Amino acid sequence: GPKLIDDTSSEVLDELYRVTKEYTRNRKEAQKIIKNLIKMVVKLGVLYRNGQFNNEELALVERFRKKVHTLAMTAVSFYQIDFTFDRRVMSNLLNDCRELLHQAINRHLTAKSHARINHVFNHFADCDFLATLYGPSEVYRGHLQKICEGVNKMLDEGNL
Ligand SMILES: CCCCCCCC/C=C\CCCCCCCC(=O)O[C@H](COC(=O)CCCCCCCCCCCCCCC)COP(=O)(O)OCCN
Repeated sequence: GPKLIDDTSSEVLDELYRVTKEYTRNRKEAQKIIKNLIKMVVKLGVLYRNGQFNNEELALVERFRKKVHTLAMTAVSFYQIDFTFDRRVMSNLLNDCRELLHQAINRHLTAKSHARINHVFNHFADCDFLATLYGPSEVYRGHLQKICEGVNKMLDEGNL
């Protein structure tokens, strides 16, 4: 079949894995978080690109795409412009995405997918994780720079 996640996305996902592993010091858990994120992105993409959503689900998915776009733009801007980062804004955007994803797949998928969604967002939407990622530490700042470079390319190309 075709490759469903491109190289730029894979680099972003790897950097998200690296900050998650730095934050938790649990390589297995960090791998599980990132694999669950990938699995849900792939499932959502298969249903979306092959026209499997009904009208209500499609409204939810388009809302999800708009929220993700806002999240991506905000994440990049909070990295670029000093003294603008707000962990509550990021956490709230992420939890909006979580809820819309739960709703979009509620008819197609089961509790296992809801658990994958919650496992991912419980980590990434955590306010202390976000404040550490955007904080003064050199390791986090270097990874965040790579994340934002990749996200900016995805935004520019139209994939976020
Ligand atoms: C602060 C750290 C938090 C980040 C981690 C949690 C955030 C996860 C939330 C959202 C990320 C998932 C977004 C995928 C949305 C998929 C919906 C749908 O399948 O989109 C379709 C597929 O399009 C895509 O490009 C897929 C989207 C990218 C997939 C790979 C993304 C990996 C995750 C990157 C990081 C997420 C953003 C981070 C923002 C801080 C639309 O297709 P099209 O534009 O019509 O044409 C074909 C595209 N070449």
